[PDB]
Amino acid sequence: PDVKCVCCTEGKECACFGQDCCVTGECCKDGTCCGI
Ligand SMILES: [Cd+2]
Ligand SMILES: [Cd+2]
Ligand SMILES: [Cd+2]
Ligand SMILES: [Cd+2]
Repeated sequence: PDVKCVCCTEGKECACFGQDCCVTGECCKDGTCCGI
């Protein structure tokens, strides 16, 4: 309950879950998230 990656901050399916890119949200500040 304290992140920028709505992906995890929401409870959706993440592929980079439990990471730092989730905090910084760098995986949610370019175009989209997830995409193995
Ligand atoms: Cd995430
Ligand atoms: Cd994701
Ligand atoms: Cd991430
Ligand atoms: Cd993300």
